[PDB]
Order: sequence, then C-alpha cells, then structure tokens
Amino acid sequence: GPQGIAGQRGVVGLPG
Amino acid sequence: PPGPQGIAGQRGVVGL
Amino acid sequence: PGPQGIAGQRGVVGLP
Repeated sequence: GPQGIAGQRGVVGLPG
Repeated sequence: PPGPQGIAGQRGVVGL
Repeated sequence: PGPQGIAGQRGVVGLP
C-alpha cells in the first residue's frame, strides 16, 4: 500500500 | 489507510 | 497500513 500525506511546510529562512 | 501524515518541516537557511 | 508520510518541505531563505 502507499505511504502517508506529505509533512507540513517548514518555517521560512532568515535574512541577515 | 496509507500513512497518517509525514513529520513537519524544519526552518529555511539563514542570511549570508 | 502505509508507512508514514514524506517529511515536510523547508521554508524559503532570506538575503544579503
């Protein structure tokens, strides 16, 4: 059988 | 069901 | 069942 739904979007990267 | 849900994403890369 | 979901996709980088 297939695998689970893809994980939640990760939080944005920082600037300087 | 397949899987429930994948693990949440971690942060993006920081500044330079 | 299925195994777990694919991991969450990381967020978007900053800048100089």
